Amino acid sequence: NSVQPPVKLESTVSGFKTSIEGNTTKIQTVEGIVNDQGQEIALVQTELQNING
Amino acid sequence: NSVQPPVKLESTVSGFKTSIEGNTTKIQTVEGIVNDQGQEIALVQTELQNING
Repeated sequence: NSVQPPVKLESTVSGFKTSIEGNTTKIQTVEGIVNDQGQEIALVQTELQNING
Repeated sequence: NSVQPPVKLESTVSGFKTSIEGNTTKIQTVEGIVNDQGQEIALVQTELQNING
């Protein structure tokens, strides 16, 4: 087919990409919050080992 | 015509969608558990500070 159309995939591919990049940004926000919560848990376990200690 | 979707893509699009909505539900369950674990860590830090203090 000419160019890159006979194409009905822009809304589905931009939707999947916005939801995959949205899920990757939510995963980076959650990996951020889970590395922060992992540092906060490690500070809360270091505090809880200082508190338990 | 060019209206209803391409050659074959319901299993791949429902597969990607069930895996993207599944990843978004796992991310909403993990954002749920990480907002709950962030509330638990904030409760646990606030408790560790009501405690440290």
